Amino acid sequence: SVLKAFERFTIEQELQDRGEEGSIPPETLKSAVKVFVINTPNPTTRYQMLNFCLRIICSQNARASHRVGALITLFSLPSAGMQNHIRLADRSPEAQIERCEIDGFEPGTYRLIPNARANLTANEIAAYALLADDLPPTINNGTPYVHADVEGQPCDEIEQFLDRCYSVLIQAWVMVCKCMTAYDQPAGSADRRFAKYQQQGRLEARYMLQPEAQRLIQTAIRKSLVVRQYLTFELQLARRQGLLSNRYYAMVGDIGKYIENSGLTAFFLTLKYALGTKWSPLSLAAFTGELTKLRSLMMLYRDIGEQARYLALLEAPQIMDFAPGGYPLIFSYAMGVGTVLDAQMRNYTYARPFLNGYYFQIGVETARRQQGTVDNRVADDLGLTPEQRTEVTQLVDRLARGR
Amino acid sequence: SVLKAFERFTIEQELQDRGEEGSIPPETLKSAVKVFVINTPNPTTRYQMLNFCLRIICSQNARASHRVGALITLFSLPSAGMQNHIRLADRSPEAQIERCEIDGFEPGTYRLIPNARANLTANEIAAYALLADDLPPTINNGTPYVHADVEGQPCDEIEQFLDRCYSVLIQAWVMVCKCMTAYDQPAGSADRRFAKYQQQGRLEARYMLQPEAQRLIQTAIRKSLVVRQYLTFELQLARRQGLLSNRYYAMVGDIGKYIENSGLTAFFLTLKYALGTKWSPLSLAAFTGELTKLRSLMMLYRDIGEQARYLALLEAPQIMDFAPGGYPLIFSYAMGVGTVLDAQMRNYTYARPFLNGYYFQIGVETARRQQGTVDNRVADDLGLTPEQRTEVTQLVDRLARGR
RNA sequence: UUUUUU
RNA sequence: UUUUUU
RNA sequence: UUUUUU
Repeated sequence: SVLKAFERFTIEQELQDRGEEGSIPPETLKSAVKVFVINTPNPTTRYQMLNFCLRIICSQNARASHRVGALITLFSLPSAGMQNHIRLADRSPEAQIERCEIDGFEPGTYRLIPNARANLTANEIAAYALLADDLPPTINNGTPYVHADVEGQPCDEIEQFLDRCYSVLIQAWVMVCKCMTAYDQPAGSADRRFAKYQQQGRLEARYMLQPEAQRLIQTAIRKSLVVRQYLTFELQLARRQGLLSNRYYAMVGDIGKYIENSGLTAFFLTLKYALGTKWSPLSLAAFTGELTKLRSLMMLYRDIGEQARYLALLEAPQIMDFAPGGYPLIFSYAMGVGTVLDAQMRNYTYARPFLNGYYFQIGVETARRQQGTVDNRVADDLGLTPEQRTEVTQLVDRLARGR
Repeated sequence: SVLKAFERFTIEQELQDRGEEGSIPPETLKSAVKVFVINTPNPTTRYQMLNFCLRIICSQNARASHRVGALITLFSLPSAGMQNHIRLADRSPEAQIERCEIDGFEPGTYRLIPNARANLTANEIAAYALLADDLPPTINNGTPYVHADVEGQPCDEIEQFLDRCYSVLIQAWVMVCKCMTAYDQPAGSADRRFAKYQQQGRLEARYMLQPEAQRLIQTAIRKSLVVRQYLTFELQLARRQGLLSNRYYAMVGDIGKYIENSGLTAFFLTLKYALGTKWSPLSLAAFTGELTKLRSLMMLYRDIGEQARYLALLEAPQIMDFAPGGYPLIFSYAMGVGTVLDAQMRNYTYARPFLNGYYFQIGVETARRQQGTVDNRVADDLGLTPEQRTEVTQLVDRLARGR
């Protein structure tokens, strides 16, 4: 009937060439961003570079673009040829890299030596050195390193530098998974994930970061889109990798696994919990108007281009389509099943005003009732007899006590 | 029988070459609209330009065309090369852009310097400067900025300008979604949507707009078709974009998602709620005379050219075809189901005089009765037994209390 | 005719 | 809109 | 996250 037309209509509303678009945007005011490169593998140079960039991260009065450049440098230090990695950042718009080359710091504290190919102004060095010591008062020692001793210690061996740099890089990395989300919340979530890598040994607690620097890195990550684009490509490259790999990319991918779906949490939780745990209510003939939306949304996520696993991290209009408000009722039902099945999900926030309490209570009661609705054509694969089905349901009822 | 002829007839009534017409209209009295361009990326110049345009927005005695030009300039400031964007506005009729070029304001408050290529009259500068301070008495501080301090503060760095300009642009943008609709209503709807972006951080509350300026922008958007055409292309371009994008177009698309279907609300709500939630009544053999109309309307919306998602925003005769009055009875039924299922829809207005109360009450009773009409050939995909169907219906009945 | 919602 | 979890 | 066993 006309229902076929309605279904094709609803899908067509969701296929307005939104998924794949490999085109540039109209040009926009860029930001002159000054970035520095270390061609030689000198470990002392890169160590001083890491310390300098971390200083600039906490530079209180620094220009935003200065923080962007310091961040991009930081994320690019581990690379052998930093020229190539610096090049990749420019592949995105909003990138106007004033790529500079410094063979190394002067024997002064943070005084710099520009190289012949890429030079700068004397006022540049003066302002950068001024920016080198602007540190938050809440931070106790001048260094963000909590141990407050290693920053003084040098390293002339590539191995020691690699360990220190990897540790600091993962320090910064772990904060990404909470970028643009629950920033005002103190570090109640990352420490578990951080401590895991710590006792994995692939992290070092002897070189760790103070919480204030952590939150400053959080702020810088949110404020600067350039670093966001860079983190995207870094992670996209990491995923495509095989088993054998270097230390750094291996760690990056390992953390990125659950870094990815930082958003869509409502969507993923809803889809999983509802459309999987289909006991009683999913067939109601009143959820169709949202099931069509859900199917279209799945098609969207498949045909975005596999980058959708980073939609929240890359603030884009697609989230507005991936919105629970589009499908309030199935959302209510899924929240109902989740608040019963998991224990941690109880700690999750579901304060969307459009939520229908009626369907929410429907979900809760279905979860606490249908526990043990065995009978399926799938169930008969095991071959159990109906007497066995009754036995199973009764056994569930025995432990149903303790509510 | 003849019924085939009737159906083809009714569709043919709806296919009079109404959908796609890439042709110009007969020429009409245009409006000399004076617009200004800033080729250099100077941030102070563009900041002063933004302040000036916002002044002219609230210019009480200004010529309508003056407000049109100020608006178009405002919407075009973020672009790198504003020449190109100014060119696009002229692609529509009713566009007679007196495109002017000003390298920057004079050291006076708002005194202007025209450039050699595009000059004007001295009386032009005099009148524009006079128009610069005409401000509504209801506005407290001279500036529309509620904080009333940043307008004095300068900015010589492109980043600061970009942040300020984006914030102001979204300030203006969010009011578009209510253009030509519920204008007399105070800002009871936009604040939720605005505050969302605010705590998204992509907006800044430190630079926000007073409600009077908001309503003046509303008025200007309604009165001037040129800005409407410009907003259309801006949004049409935004939609076709891919994942990676600049800040500004990303925000524009993100808001435009639900900016789009600003009209057809009756149609979309009706089609969704009725033709989806088909429990009892949809098959009645008395809704056919409107179901044919509905199918034809769906074909119209598909074959308009995907721009139909902006039919209300682009006041066009097609709305008169997309009229509930064409299909009063299915409208009654859908309003009936909606007033039961959603809670917010209760706040919606459905005061069309042609509404049949009988079918409305039919819809209401069907919604409150058929809740839980499980049995479908689709329902059997889950494989539940009729005993399970009775269990589900009874369980719904248990929570049916609380009406 | 247009009036919520996300 | 975004808010756990691994 | 990883923690026996053969």
